[PDB]
Amino acid sequence: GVSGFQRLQKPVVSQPDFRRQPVSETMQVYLKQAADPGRDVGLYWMATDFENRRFPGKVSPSGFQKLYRQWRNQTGWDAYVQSCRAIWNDVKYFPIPQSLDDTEDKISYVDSWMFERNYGGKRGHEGTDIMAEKNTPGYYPVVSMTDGVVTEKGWLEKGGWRIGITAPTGAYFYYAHLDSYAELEKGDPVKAGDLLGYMGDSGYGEEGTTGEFPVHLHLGIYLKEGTEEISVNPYPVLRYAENARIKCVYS
Amino acid sequence: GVSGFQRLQKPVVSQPDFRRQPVSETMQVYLKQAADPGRDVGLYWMATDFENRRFPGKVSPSGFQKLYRQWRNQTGWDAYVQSCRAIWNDVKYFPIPQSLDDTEDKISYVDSWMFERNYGGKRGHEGTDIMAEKNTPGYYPVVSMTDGVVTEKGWLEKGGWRIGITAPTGAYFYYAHLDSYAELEKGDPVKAGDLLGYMGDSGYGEEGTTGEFPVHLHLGIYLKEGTEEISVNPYPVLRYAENARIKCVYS
Repeated sequence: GVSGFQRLQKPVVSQPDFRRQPVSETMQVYLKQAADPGRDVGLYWMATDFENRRFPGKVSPSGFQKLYRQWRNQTGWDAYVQSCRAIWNDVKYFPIPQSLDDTEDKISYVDSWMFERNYGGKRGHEGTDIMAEKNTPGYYPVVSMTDGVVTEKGWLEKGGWRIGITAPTGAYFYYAHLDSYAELEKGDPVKAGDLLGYMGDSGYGEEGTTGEFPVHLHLGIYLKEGTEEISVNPYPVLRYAENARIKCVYS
Repeated sequence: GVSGFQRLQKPVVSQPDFRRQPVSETMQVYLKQAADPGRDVGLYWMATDFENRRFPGKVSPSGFQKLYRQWRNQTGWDAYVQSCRAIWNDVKYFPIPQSLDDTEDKISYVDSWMFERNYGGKRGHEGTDIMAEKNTPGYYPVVSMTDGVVTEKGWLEKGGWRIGITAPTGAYFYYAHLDSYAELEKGDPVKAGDLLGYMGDSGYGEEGTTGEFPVHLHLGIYLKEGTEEISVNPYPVLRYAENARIKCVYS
């Protein structure tokens, strides 16, 4: 095996088990009530060697405080917990609002991380695809999961109309295949829950191409390691934010 | 465009729009109450040129009976409607039971068809991946969606422990990555709702390999065209069967 101590001696963001974000259902229940979810998930990974060994203590506030007082002494802790908090601590809302009006607001999504990493041609574009129930563009709003600043805005061949928000703890949240944008420009500040645009099917052709694939929001989360932006699995943080849907009139 | 008439002049199973199974939410609601869902979805595709044109009549029993009396005259109708009924008409149950005990029975799945068809290395293995909420093998039962006969049973490198059921209308239902099998052998008859095995994470190595990917059921549906078995999208028929979960004690 490779122990938590050993893992903490090298940069953690590019380690495959960190990128995968392995979170058991026990831990998902716990995280919804945690004051500092990035810290606690980070401690959970250290204590379980990224779910390779059993969790020794109690999955509880006092169990995590005990782990914290130990692990914070480690060289490497500061960078590691900052990476965990960058993913987890800035998320206030799920990216798709719930409907205030009596209108369809259903979406569906799965953890595709292991399918995408192992012979996928999605290299650098790995994330979570949030699928529209009503397969029509320009209908589901997309809101910012976090506070932050608009870092990128425009077309990419493989992302269609995308927008990127850099959140205060340092992660880059990537929203792709939009049908249209909110009134936002690079450099503008955003608050969590603010409109970023509407879910679409844009991409895979020249600028402005639509209709080539089903309507969905592609969500990516990226952390910088050295000069490289590294994708990490958004699925568990999305599950954590599942019941935090901002209420909006769609139509 | 290509009209319904034109489409009906060539074998329909290998046509990309047939394989994709495009079914609007209006049609999904209708299909749950339809006596002959294969017929009615087939008529819907003919009348809309596979959702390329608006549906001219009323999405209702009388609208479909009217379409039936017209389209049944077409050379090609017999083979085409048999293909539609082979996918739709034999499905009595969703493949994952609901729990009678107070135990986790949640699953998640998306329409991955267009993602898999367009530069996917899953050629011939396209289907729907039904993901376990509780990511543990040997826990979720897998039951036969249809009556039929066990046609194949054993290991495949890319399917792990798989089992194949040929349903009475002629489709082959493919269940893959199982952790284990029910007491069944090739040639045995099955009834819809019968246990086939337990959802696993088997595959991607020598016979019996487990643990290389998340626990999920891979479901495929195949129709024979000439000598070839052709995969078709199971997602819409799964959605149709969503509320038809057999009740089982899991633990």
